[PDB]
Amino acid sequence: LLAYLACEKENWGPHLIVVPTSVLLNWEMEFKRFAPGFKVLTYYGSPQQ
DNA sequence: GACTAGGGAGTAATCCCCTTGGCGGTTAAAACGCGGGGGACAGCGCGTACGTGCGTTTAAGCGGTGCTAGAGCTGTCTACGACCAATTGAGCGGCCTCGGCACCGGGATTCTCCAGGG
Repeated sequence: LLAYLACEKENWGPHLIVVPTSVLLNWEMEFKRFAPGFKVLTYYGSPQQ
């Protein structure tokens, strides 16, 4: 769905994926193996980083 | 005068929202440990600034005096302050905003360390 929105429409602005903690890595890998044309951010890991 | 009709209280069933405990998940603050280095402190030397003895004087205590202007108490009155309430407005009790505060980001600016040569 997001890939279709990014291809058919010129809008691929910052979207949010709210997920449980356990799948936090899996999602960023889910379209790493799959469509990699997006820039993914992972938010976790102490205040510093 | 005998019995009739209707509605809010008495009795009761419904709802249902409100919390008592325990337990798991997850982030943040607290807890612990090492390399190394800068702060604490000894050993010491000294000089010069006081610690101390003695001469030679001004000065507080001494001893007394003659009063002098400010301080305590005696009437005495009278201007004023603590005694009811009508008031009626100065101001507080409860609610509704939008704005300054909360707080984080991009950047310019600034504060600090080093391994070398200069």
